[PDB]
Parts: sequence; C-alpha cells; structure tokens
Amino acid sequence: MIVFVRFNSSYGFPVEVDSDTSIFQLKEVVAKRQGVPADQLRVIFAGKELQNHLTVQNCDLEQQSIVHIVQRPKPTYHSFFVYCKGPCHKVQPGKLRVQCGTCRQATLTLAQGPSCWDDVLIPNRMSGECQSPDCPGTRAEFFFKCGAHPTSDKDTSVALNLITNNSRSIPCIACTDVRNPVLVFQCNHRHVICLDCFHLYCVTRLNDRQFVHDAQLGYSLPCVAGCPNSLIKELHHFRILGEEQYNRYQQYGAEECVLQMGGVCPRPGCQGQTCEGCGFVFCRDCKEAYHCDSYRVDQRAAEQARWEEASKETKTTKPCPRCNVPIEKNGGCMHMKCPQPQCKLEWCWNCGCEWNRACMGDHWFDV
Ligand SMILES: [Zn+2]
Ligand SMILES: [Zn+2]
Ligand SMILES: [Zn+2]
Ligand SMILES: [Zn+2]
Ligand SMILES: [Zn+2]
Ligand SMILES: [Zn+2]
Ligand SMILES: [Zn+2]
Ligand SMILES: [Zn+2]
Repeated sequence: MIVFVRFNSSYGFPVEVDSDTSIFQLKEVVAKRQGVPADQLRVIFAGKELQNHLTVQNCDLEQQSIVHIVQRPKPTYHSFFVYCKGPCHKVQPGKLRVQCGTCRQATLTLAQGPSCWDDVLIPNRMSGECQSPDCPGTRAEFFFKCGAHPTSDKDTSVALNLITNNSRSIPCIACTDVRNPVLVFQCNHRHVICLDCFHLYCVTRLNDRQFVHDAQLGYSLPCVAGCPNSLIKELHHFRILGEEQYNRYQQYGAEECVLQMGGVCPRPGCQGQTCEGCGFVFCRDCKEAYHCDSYRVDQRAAEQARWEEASKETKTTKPCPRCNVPIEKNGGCMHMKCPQPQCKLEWCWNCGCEWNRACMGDHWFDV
C-alpha cells in the first residue's frame, strides 16, 4: 500500500506499508527519514488520531490515502490564560491587571470590577477614579501578564480569551477527554476543544492548506465541527502552536499568494516546466526529485463537548462567609460585597475568602 505522509509541509511523501503494518512501525519509518523520537510523533488521518497498536485494516486506509504526522515534544484557580513571549514562549496562565488609561498608572479603582471578556478587551468600556494626584483619568485600560514567573508591570502578554478554565468538566469534541484549560469556539453551540487537539487541528490544516481567509481579517480556522460564523477572530490564538508552527502559519499569505500566481518546493528544510534559494531540483506533477510514472467529527461528542450552561441549583447562591446571609451572583464577576450593614464583607465567590489582589489577578471574573 501507498499512503502519502505530510509532515510540517504541504506535500506528502509516499510510504510503503503492508496490510498488518502497525501505526508504531509507520511512526518508526517516518522517524528515520526525519530523525525524531517516535514517542513524540502523532499520526492523524481524516482528523482522527491513530494509536500505535492499531493496524492498517482497522483504520480503513486505502491506496494513496493521506495521513499527517505532527510532532509533540487549595490550588490556584485560573480564569485567564496568556501567550508569554518570554522567557516562557508558550501559553501560560495570566494575571489580570488594570490601570488609568489617561496616565498609564496602575491605580484605577473600580466601583465594581469586570464581569466578562468584553469588559477587559473593549477599550474605554469600564470606568472609575484614578488615585494619581492631579490626574483626571477615569478610563480603565485593562492589561494582562504572564503568571509563571514575576514580571514588571510593563512586561505584558496577550490574553487568549477563547481559552477557558474547564470548571464544568466538559469533554473534548475531538478526543472526548476532559482537559484544562480548553479552547471554546464562537459557533452557535460554543463547542469545546482541548489545546492538544487544537494543535493537531491547526497543523493538519496547514499541511492540507485548508485555512480560510477572512478578507479583512486574514487567515483563520472555524470551529472543527465545521460550524458557520466561528472563525477565530483573535489571531494571536495561533501563537499556542509554538513558534515553528506559528511561523509556518504566518507564511501562509506568501504561499497562497504564490499558489494564486500559479507557482509551486518539496524540500523538508524550506512558465510551464530547480529551487533558486535552497538548491534542489524536482518534478512539478508529483513533487518528486527530477526524473511521472507509477474530515468530520462525531455527533455524540459534538453534543456533549459544548460550553452550554448549568441549570441553577444548590454555584447559584452561597451564604456570606462572615454573616451567612445568602447572596446570589450577578454576571461573571467574582468580587462579592455584602448588603448586611453590620457586616459588608467584600469576598471572593470562588475562594470564599476576603477580597484581594490575588483573586483579582487570577480571577477577577470567570466564564
Ligand atoms: Zn512567562
Ligand atoms: Zn491616572
Ligand atoms: Zn482533545
Ligand atoms: Zn462548533
Ligand atoms: Zn527547496
Ligand atoms: Zn513527477
Ligand atoms: Zn455578610
Ligand atoms: Zn478567589
């Protein structure tokens, strides 16, 4: 059998595999050509990952069928997750901060803090009074920081607003495993995916060249379920793939623009008929060296793997930590205050403790 193997590239090289050939042996043969540990390689066919024990007959692979390989080398409750450009260079939980937008000083006092993503992403959406002297600024300018290490106020990361604390134990749409955090799509059902599958998914589309181009916005991916009007608008979410794969994604304009012009290279490093450049000659029909002879997701997972909602019971209401009078939460803001005048405890919904900067940063609000 011939199967075309696409590995960090648009073109797929052919591999010879017998009827009983194991997915591990395929991942052994691809490891020789590419020189990488087999225990990090992941074979994906039609969107489904193939486990090592499986065989060609079980998979329902056929002649010239395309398989991708992708390489993969009380606790703090975190609402916010960011991409830290350094030193981490990977997605991390972040701290949510605010400042006076008029003077750029982190002293902006909020009557009531933020309740959701729109409150902290839409500029000039919130308001307060700044504690700078001779500063009139009322504008709340929210920013984020990586939480994996200390950071100067100035050193800010971008929030990945789709990445969500899986506090509802929602299973993945791709793998059915309950992970944390998870990416939640902006389709009608708010479909949930784990970040391991988001990676697998983004990479598979890069090799396939199945990215979508929002003309004004750029190139993106919709929900994995194919849902309409679910393109990821916040394109910094592709930073999650890491630099190799992000870098690849950025080069998609170049490569599509060349595709539209009628251009075509099949090297792993990089008028009607030689790479010059890299220096490697090849056929244009089959992409071989110079010499031309010789996608769905399951419905049951899709129903379960939605952000959806929880019907209120018992989450809905909690007694005041100090005085015990029931308080029900309004919106997603964790910052509770007590109307009982002999008490008036400001506390955190989630932690059950007095309100403070840690709760604020880790989870001023929750989704
Ligand atoms: Zn960091
Ligand atoms: Zn100010
Ligand atoms: Zn998954
Ligand atoms: Zn969806
Ligand atoms: Zn080349
Ligand atoms: Zn050829
Ligand atoms: Zn109270
Ligand atoms: Zn808290």
